[PDB]
Amino acid sequence: VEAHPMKGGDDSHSYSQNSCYQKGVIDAAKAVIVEAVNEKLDLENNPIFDPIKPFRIADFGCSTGPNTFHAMQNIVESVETKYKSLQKTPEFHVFFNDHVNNDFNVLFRSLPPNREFFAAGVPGSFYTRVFPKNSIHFAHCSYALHWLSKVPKEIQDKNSLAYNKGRIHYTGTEKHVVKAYFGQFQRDFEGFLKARAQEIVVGGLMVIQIPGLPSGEVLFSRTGAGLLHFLLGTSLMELVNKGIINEESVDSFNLPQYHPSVEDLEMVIEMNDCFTIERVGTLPHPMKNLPFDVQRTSLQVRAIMECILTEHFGENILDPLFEIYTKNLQENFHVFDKEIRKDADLYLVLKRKGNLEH
Amino acid sequence: AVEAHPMKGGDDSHSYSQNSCYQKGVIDAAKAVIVEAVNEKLDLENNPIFDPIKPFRIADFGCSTGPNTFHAMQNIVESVETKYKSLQKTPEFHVFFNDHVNNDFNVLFRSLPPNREFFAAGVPGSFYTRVFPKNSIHFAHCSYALHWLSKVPKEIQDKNSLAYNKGRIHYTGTEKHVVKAYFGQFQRDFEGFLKARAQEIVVGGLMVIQIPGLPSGEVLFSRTGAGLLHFLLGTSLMELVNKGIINEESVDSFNLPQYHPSVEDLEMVIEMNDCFTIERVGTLPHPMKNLPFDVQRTSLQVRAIMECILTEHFGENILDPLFEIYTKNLQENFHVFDKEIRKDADLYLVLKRKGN
Ligand SMILES: C[C@@H]1[C@H]2[C@H](O[C@@H]3O[C@H](CO)[C@@H](O)[C@H](O)[C@H]3O)OC=C(C(=O)O)[C@H]2C[C@@H]1O
Ligand SMILES: Nc1ncnc2c1ncn2[C@@H]1O[C@H](CSCC[C@H](N)C(=O)O)[C@@H](O)[C@H]1O
Ligand SMILES: Nc1ncnc2c1ncn2[C@@H]1O[C@H](CSCC[C@H](N)C(=O)O)[C@@H](O)[C@H]1O
Repeated sequence: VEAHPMKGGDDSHSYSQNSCYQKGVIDAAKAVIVEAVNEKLDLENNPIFDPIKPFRIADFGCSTGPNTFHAMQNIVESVETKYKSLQKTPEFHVFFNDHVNNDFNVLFRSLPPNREFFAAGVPGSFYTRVFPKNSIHFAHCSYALHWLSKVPKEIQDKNSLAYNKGRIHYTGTEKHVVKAYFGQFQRDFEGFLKARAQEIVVGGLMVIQIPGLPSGEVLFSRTGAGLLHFLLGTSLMELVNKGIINEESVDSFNLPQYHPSVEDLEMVIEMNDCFTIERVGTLPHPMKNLPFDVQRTSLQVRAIMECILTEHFGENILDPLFEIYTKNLQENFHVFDKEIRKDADLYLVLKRKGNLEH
Repeated sequence: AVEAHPMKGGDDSHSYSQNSCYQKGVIDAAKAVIVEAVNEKLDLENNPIFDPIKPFRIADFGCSTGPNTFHAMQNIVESVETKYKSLQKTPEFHVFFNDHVNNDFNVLFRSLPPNREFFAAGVPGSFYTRVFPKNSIHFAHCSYALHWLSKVPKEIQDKNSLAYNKGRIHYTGTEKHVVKAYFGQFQRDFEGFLKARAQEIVVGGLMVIQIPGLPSGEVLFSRTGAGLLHFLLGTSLMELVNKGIINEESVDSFNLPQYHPSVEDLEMVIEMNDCFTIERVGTLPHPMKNLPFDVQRTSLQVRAIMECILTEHFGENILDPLFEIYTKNLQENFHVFDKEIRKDADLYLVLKRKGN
């Protein structure tokens, strides 16, 4: 399965309380949800959405909260509002999906007590089927689909054209490595869409928010995620040159992520042919005109990468890794604060096609 | 509201998952009941309510952490699947695992069988409340959970009442005021459970219940294994009082929120609720009936069940001294458990949700 969930407690080092960026994405996304419900959720006279049956909502890659709760409440409230305009009130059933090793204990223990929906947790890779056919009316996936199901094996192979020596991700400049990652993304995202097309009802909506490439931009390294990753690699190599880890440990380490362009996403979706694209765009993120926060960014990265870094390098690498990291962020403060593209959060609104619609 | 006392989490040698073999035997014995219930009472053929275009939805109420809940759910899926095949249908299955919010769903999820043929979801919440949309469950299951009350009866906590449960932590059956208080709480809780389930289960849907109870013809709960295990847990606590390790008031004020009903107790609540018919009822033949009493495993079984509620009231420093004494007392009562106790205390029900 090759699963890497986020740091799962409720304390200072947990995802719950180092996921403020991904929350701003949700906050700006509320408008996206509301507009998609009002313009594209066809409730009226439509037995697919018969309010005598429950309205079922699923979050794919929900993590441990609070972001997933804000997102789900946004959807429940927008949908409940439209039904109200039709003098109906269905029950809501909300499903929280993540990897089997996600901390569902923490999630369940922090469910809003005030909630007006029934809740369930659904353990399993969203690159597989996790629901019966035709059961989901509204699907949501925010900041999860850039995670691949695995590192492309050819970049781990010393003898491959695509061997990713001396780096932990891609920048856009090495043709063979980028091709390997993009190839893996095509397969994973197609598997996601295939599973969702079976699970989502005809006319059902799916909203996706994903770290991507800003339009026109060809170099992932000129995004914020891209430079952060590049510096993580250079920070690891400094631990190498000090002798604290060997060079093989870094050569063999790679991030299982791809950050697609809008054109990349559109290609896979159109080929899959089960969803219509109702809208694509970018999310203006709320913290955009604040100054770059060197310290807090270094913490957000650690809370994301801790497990995968530990599992490969061991616990004892973290504290000295990220003190080097923070240092490299500071030397690059200008770039992060005034040069890098702020607009790399992409969103898509999809609608599941009818069975007689090609 | 909710006073939740889940079983010991994790998957190590002290966990519920490694110390719940007796509860597994109950499910193993009930497999025959499920098969017969499906074959004779689940009206699949040409019934729009069980339209295999939709999934067949199964819920386990009080599932804990595995593996017992997986065995029960596999048994239900296999029997229902078999019957559908005889009608040349092949529905998908959606299996819901319900327990308290503080249950260890992490352990449960991480130990789900890889080769299952059902979609799975965990549902956190007290089963004395609604936890599913109305009219959505086709088959409900509940094994060794419904003897857990929503709370201790207030009467037995009241120093002014003859029901005040001084120097004891449960009932043996000789104290009529205490027994009446627990039975009262049980009618209220079990009624609330049936009410919520009637809203959730489809017309003709089944509910299968296994519960520790009062054996046929028996009046004294202390004549069951559970009853004697509780009696001796009380006396072990009073030994800690005597040794100055806990004060007497802490035992006086502590009580187990449990009631172990007779069949007649169960029938009375079900008849008054009036939403289910009793299709089958009886006592299970437990597969461990003829094995020798195991002192160490039984002590560990009880700790796995009780550690949370004991810790909340007495503090964790009490646990090891308490179960050192408990183990000694189980050993002193070896022959009673081995040969004298009634072992026919596993009751079952097959209920079917009524029309109108
Ligand atoms: C000590 C009892 C335990 C019970 O013990 C069993 O109770 C049955 C019924 O009396 C006996 O036959 C058997 O010997 C004994 O192991 O096993 C399962 C319980 C639970 O799941 O909460 C608890 C309930 C009660 O706390
Ligand atoms: N294949 C997969 N199946 C299920 N969850 C996955 C997954 N790949 C990544 N994830 C999950 O996606 C989450 C990304 S963190 C994002 C969490 C949340 N949606 C938010 O907006 O803040 C993690 O919890 C991770 O475990
Ligand atoms: N009100 C309630 N709501 C949900 N679960 C409850 C409950 N009261 C007790 N339980 C759960 O019921 C379980 C009883 S132990 C039985 C576990 C499992 N059915 C088996 O056969 O082994 C515990 O996990 C306990 O937490």
